[PDB]
Amino acid sequence: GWKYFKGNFYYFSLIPKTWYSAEQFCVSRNSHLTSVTSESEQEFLYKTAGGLIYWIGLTKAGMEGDWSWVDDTPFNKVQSARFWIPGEPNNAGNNEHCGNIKAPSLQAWNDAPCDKTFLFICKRPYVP
Ligand SMILES: OC[C@H]1O[C@H](O[C@@H]2[C@H](O)[C@@H](O)O[C@H](CO)[C@H]2O)[C@@H](O)[C@@H](O)[C@@H]1O
Ligand SMILES: [Ca+2]
Repeated sequence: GWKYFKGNFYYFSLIPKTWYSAEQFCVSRNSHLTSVTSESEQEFLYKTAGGLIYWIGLTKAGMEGDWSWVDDTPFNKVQSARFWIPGEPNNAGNNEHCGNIKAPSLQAWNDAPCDKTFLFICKRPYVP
């Protein structure tokens, strides 16, 4: 059930999990919760999500609470600014340290508590 886009396969889960249990599922399938590195990938993801909320690979790193990608893609604060929902990340309840795709818009991301359960998206490279 993996979908193909620009050199990567993506798995849109049918069962919801916490952010970390989701990541562990992806890891068990030789993948990671997805990074987002272009407008075209953001568009593929939010369009495919079809208005449902999915965990993606966004999570905090370092003392300073900087956002990062679990697949180790360097996080580009400048180039990613256009991808959050207006007002996010807002760090609500001082307890939102993971990120999901929420709005079907280029401005799609929300920060949410890592222990909330949502559907999730794994990303696996194709290696010819
Ligand atoms: O408004 C953005 C905000 O939405 C969600 O927070 C909840 C809502 O704002 C609303 O239902 O009020 C709730 C109680 O105060 C609040 O929890 C979250 O998805 C949050 O991450 C987001 O920033
Ligand atoms: Ca939030």
